Amino acid sequence: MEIKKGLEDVYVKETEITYIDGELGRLYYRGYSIYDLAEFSNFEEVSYLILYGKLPNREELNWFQEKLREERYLPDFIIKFLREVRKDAQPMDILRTAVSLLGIEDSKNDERTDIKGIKLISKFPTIVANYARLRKGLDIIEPDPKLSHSENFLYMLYGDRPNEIKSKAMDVTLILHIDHEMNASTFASLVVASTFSDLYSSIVAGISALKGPLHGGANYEALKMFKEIGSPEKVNDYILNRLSNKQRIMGFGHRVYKTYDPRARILKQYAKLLAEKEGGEIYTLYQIAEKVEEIGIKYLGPKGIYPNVDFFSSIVFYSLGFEPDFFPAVFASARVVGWVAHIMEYIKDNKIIRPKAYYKGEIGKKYIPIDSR
Amino acid sequence: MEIKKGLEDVYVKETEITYIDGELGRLYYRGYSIYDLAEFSNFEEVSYLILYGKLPNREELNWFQEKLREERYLPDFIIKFLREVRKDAQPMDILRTAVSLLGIEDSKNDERTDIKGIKLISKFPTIVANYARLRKGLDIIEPDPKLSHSENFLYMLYGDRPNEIKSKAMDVTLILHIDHEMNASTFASLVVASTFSDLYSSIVAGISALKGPLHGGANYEALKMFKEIGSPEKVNDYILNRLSNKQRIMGFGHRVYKTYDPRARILKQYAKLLAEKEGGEIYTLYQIAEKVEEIGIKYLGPKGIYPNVDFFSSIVFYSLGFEPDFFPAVFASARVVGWVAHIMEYIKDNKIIRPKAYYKGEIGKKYIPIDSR
Repeated sequence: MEIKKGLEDVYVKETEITYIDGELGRLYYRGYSIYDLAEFSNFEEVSYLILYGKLPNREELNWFQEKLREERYLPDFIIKFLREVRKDAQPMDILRTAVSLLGIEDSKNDERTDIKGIKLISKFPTIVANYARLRKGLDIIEPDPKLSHSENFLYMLYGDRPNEIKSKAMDVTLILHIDHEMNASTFASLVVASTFSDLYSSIVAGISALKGPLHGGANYEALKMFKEIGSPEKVNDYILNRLSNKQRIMGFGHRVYKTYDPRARILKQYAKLLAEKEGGEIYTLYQIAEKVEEIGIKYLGPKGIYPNVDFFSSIVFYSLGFEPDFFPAVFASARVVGWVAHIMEYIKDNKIIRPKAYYKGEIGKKYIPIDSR
Repeated sequence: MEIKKGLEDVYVKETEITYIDGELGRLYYRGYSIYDLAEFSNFEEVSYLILYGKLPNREELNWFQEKLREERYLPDFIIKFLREVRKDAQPMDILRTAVSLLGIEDSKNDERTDIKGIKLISKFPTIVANYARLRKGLDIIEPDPKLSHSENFLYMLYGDRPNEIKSKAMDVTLILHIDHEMNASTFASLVVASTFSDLYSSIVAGISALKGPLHGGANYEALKMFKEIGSPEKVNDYILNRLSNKQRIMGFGHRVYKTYDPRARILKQYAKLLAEKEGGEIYTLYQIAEKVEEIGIKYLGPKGIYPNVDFFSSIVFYSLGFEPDFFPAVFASARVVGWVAHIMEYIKDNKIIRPKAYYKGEIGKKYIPIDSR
């Protein structure tokens, strides 16, 4: 008799994958600290950790990143799709459709869902980079099997190998987005998966939810804010003006964290490094951002709202050569690893997710003929 | 502290759209009896009822079925998709992808979500029929704006206008599938919709869940059963053999109905009429089915399991010229009206659906170097 609309404060699964202490500002993947993973690991190793629940030994990881380079190539049909398609399409809708097409082109039904997962995960960056070039009137530049995941992403975007700070930054950035708290998109995945529909279907649902505007994170309005604050001399009137007629500060606040976002803390170092190595309009943006961070923490911090990952992730994505409407799709590249993991975890004891609805209408109405209406 | 995995017995919304009394075998759309709707209404009128919550007057319905014929045409890109695509693709995956593409080709963002809904709903049959022809090596035969929804569906399948019993049957069949009890696919829709992602996204999630094998209804294993029971002399050993080593009887039982499915009762008349008007292998199938219904009700009825809509819907779909792997997609044609309705209803007071997950793992693990592993 109590309608739990929103499912806020209902538990839909147990999990071993990701733990967040929003009180202490702590984040663990399989019980490993995101700080340590950011510092000592990489995308490939962290993905294995998260899919399989433990750090790989040298042979396991070697097998794992072998599958990951092996299947980066898109089939011709979907590549045909990419260059033939409307070029003012939303990159998310491109990603959604391409994954859907990938499902059609896949005919191996004997395949373990994790193997199917690897290959999907490995193609996201190829879809994303390929569309970005095509959109800019350049040409598909193919994945280089020799390269590691994050380097190859930037490779297929630039056409040339990225310098090592850029690919580090890319790698840590993707690591920071692989998984987080149960949400609409991870859950949309699980709903589809719990009917044992195919992996591609589930991931299409994940993307379909993630691109929703109401979805937490994937905001990137923060870059826009830094932009319209012109100088960093201008920042305090801007922000104080915003607060006085209570308007949000982009890249601040969080549904779970009541402290500085550990992902933001980690990502800040790369935002700063990239910016100061670029030196341009983009270094001045970073200067804006510190000024905003400073006064933002001052006024908002005592209410337990601080900068979050989006606050720096949008400077970084920018420095790394992506255009703002690709940001969510690069997010998706990371998060799809999380989606696959949860699906794997959820379907060991599958339960099809079918909630109830409470009918509060009338019944037994007489069917009235249309002229009498 | 209680994990509600499956969300069985959790209410995720109030609703005014559809009411099922599984105890009394009753089914209402907007408080109108499905018996009366089947008998006195049509697909177009029932769709309006369900989208808007009341029977239309002559001007409202006239407007409504105007929109419905106006937008049946698919854009060239997706038609290009259809004839270019793998022809051993699952019709559901075709439908999923096409709807996704439809989203890309749509650039009207100022559009009411119900108007967007009409046009989507009207194109499903065009996608389905077009693929069925192309798959069979025939050619796209375009929608005839002059015709009504259900007649035009069969038209685009056959290439010629269907006789009136066939289009009646089609019409009532689609009516019977527009909406039903909250489930994985309607809910997958709602999860995406509750982030205010676009309609196409939500519907892609709906299809993605509906094609899941674990999903209630959309079974159509019943046709297969009638087929392998050769004569209807053969039926009693077959079924009794099945029951003795407890195997399910296809087209029987239901999660909510503990009586004869009202939709099955209504659909039976058309299964019977179509069959006996065909007279062939397909009339003998129907004879099989009655025999199975008879002994099935005898042995299973006292446990409150009876035939359900799938029991006859698969004979009908068959008689109407569809191949068995198109059955779910014709289902989808109907149900998408329900999906649109629920989304419309859910987002008047939107709440983004983000459940919680309970972490039952460890934290604070020490990151061990890969050689030490």
